[PDB]
Amino acid sequence: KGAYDTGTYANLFQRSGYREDEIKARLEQTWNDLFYGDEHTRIYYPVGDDKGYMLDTGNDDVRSAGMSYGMMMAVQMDKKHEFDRLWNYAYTYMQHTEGRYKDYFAWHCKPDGTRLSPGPAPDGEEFFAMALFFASNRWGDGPAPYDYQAQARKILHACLHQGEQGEGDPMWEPSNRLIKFIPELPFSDPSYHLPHFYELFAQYANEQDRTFWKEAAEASRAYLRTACHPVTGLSPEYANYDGTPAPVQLHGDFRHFYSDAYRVAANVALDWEWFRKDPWQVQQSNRIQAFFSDIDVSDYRRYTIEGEPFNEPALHPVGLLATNAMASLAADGPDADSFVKRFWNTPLRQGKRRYYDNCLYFFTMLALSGNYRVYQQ
Repeated sequence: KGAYDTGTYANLFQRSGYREDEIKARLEQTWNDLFYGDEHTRIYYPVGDDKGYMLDTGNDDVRSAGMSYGMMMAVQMDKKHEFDRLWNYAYTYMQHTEGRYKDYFAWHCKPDGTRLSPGPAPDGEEFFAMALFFASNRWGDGPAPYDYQAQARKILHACLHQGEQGEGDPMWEPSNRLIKFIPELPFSDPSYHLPHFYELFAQYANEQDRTFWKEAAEASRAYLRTACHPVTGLSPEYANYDGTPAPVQLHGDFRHFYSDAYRVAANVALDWEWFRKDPWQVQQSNRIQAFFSDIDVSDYRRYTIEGEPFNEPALHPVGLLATNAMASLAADGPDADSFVKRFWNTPLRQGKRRYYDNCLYFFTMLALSGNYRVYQQ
């Protein structure tokens, strides 16, 4: 049975031999460096009395995915103040109050809150909704905008019914129950697929949508089986609804294993840890760890999903090690302990490109200490 049914979370740091005190301190020190660390390490920045943002340091903006990432880290760590500062910023500056994107969030803005593009990212919305459901269960609803449950339900309403409310489109294709790359375009991004979160949406969302979310969870597990390479285990950044890599886009070639697709291995690992529903998840985890066992973090590259390496180095190599180590939740092969130990001796990234590395790093630190949990009731 999964951790959702048993209430028991795998502490793989402790299984690998590390002491419970070493682990709780490492995790408290990983939070302290990210939220209150120095200029070269921190990614969280407080604003006024009641707002804060997660800075994408590489791109010098604030992204709906980062905000929603920060809000999940905060509710997992029982840090309501940082959560509420992040949620106020997202609510205040990013959420649309009218138009084709009503109740969606602008995917990026300037740190002062100036929208740079109204284009939303389903990535962000599904994470805002899961963190807000968790905040409600851990802390309980206050006045708007901190009526966490109603905020979560209103986002997931828009995600399924935007088309009916006017000239907009939903973030799930109703025919196949699959999340889209953006509302307007007929393909997907495998790293956006979170069957584990849809399971909990099927419990906590508006009653009329709960049957849909259950089918979406079932549908996303099937999808990831068609999207992930059967030999190497690598997925493309953008894929078609049939799981083949999506055509080259005007903004770039997303058919290869890069930044976006790293989150897949971690997404698969946590669904297995929570729900134990698809045994394929174990072999998928075994495959990606098997693929990367012989490769140094500093030698990580772009790869075709066929394992063909490019000359180009990975932009976020600590992010990729983090997601490979997270796959140890599902993997039971000969490389699982190596990745847990490797991860433990990897510090936080510093510098200009540290944002994505350090987010993925932290979710792995949570999950490998047994601290990425479902908060119920």
